[PDB]
This record gives sequence, structure tokens and C-alpha cells, in this order.
Amino acid sequence: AAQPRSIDVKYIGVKSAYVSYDVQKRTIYLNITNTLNITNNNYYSVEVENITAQVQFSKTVIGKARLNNITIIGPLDMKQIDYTVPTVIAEEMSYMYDFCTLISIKVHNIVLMMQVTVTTTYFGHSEQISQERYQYVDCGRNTTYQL
Ligand SMILES: *[C@@H]1O[C@H](CO)[C@@H](O)[C@H](O)[C@H]1NC(C)=O
Ligand SMILES: *[C@@H]1O[C@H](CO)[C@@H](O)[C@H](O)[C@H]1NC(C)=O
Ligand SMILES: *[C@@H]1O[C@H](CO)[C@@H](O)[C@H](O)[C@H]1NC(C)=O
Ligand SMILES: *[C@@H]1O[C@H](CO)[C@@H](O)[C@H](O)[C@H]1NC(C)=O
Repeated sequence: AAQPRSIDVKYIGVKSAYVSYDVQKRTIYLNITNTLNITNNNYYSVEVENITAQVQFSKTVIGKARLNNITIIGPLDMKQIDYTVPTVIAEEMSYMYDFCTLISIKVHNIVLMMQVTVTTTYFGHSEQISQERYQYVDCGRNTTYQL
């Protein structure tokens, strides 16, 4: 059991996603709630200084969120962390309005690029853990979640 074992960050997926459309500005409003698994396999507490995440589409950042003072994670513990990222697809990518409001197809799946960076500090050292994962989202309807 050799320490310091680095924090373990697993990107789960999209728990919920609510969509709104503005006809006149030809924009999609896309609120994505992501779930994050953070595991501490050390026998000492470690604190998660902050989390910064950004939603990307067509190689273009469409949304961003910042979380501060997440929580202290005790020894051998893990925390499930949900964070919501409001995103907007408009202007240069306004063609997505037509596709996402397309009637001839019943489901409208697009691929978003999720980026997240978790900064943890232990014993006066700051470690940084980042991930990039591609994630499916349905931009043609809400994706809800009810326990
Ligand atoms: C999506 O997020 C924006 C900004 O946070 C908010 O104004 C809007 O009401 C949200 N829509 C839904 C359906 O939650
Ligand atoms: C994330 O953590 C929860 C809580 O322990 C667990 O049930 C779930 O399987 C984890 N997700 C993955 C993809 O392992
Ligand atoms: C996150 O926390 C670190 C350490 O406290 C700080 O230096 C940094 O400015 C914060 N924000 C980002 C985006 O790293
Ligand atoms: C579900 O999507 C529709 C699309 O027009 C939107 O009007 C509605 O607000 C969404 N649901 C919620 C709870 O926001």
C-alpha cells in the first residue's frame, strides 16, 4: 500500500439535460447535468480545491462551469458529484437549430466533448487530474432523471 495514491476521477455521463430553443435567434439552450465519481484510496484526508469543466461541440466550447471548495474527502472514501453546465449552440453553428428541431427523425443524437479538471491538494502539494470524454446527448428533447 504505497502512498500518495492519486485521486481517481471517473466521468459517469449525463444524468439530465433540458433543452430550449429560441426561433428568432436560432439557438439551442442545453442544460447538461453531469455526474462525476471521485475516489480517494489514501489513508489520509484530501481536499478537492476546485473543479473546472467545459462542454465542447464541433471543436468549439459551448459552455463552462466552475466549482469552488467542493468538499474534504476522508480516507478510503468516495464522493458522487453532480455539476450542471448551461450551454448554448448558436451563431457559427446555427445549423444545429434545424437538425435538433428536425421532425422527420424521432431522436436527435449529437456528440459533445466533455472536459473536466479536478484539482486536489495533499500535504501542501497540488495535484491536477483532467479528462476528455466524448458523450452522447439528445438535443431534440429533454433527458430527465427521477430516482
Ligand atoms: C437552462 O439554464 C438557463 C441558465 O441557467 C436557465 O435560464 C433556463 O431556465 C434553464 N432551462 C431549464 C429548462 O432548466
Ligand atoms: C460511480 O459511483 C457509484 C457509487 O459508488 C457507483 O454505484 C457507480 O457504479 C460508479 N460508476 C461507475 C461508472 O463505476
Ligand atoms: C483552482 O485552485 C487552484 C489552487 O487553489 C488555483 O490556483 C486556481 O486558480 C483555481 N482555478 C483554476 C481554474 O485552476
Ligand atoms: C422540455 O422541453 C421543452 C421543449 O420545448 C421545453 O419547453 C420544456 O421546458 C422542457 N422541460 C422542462 C422541465 O423545462
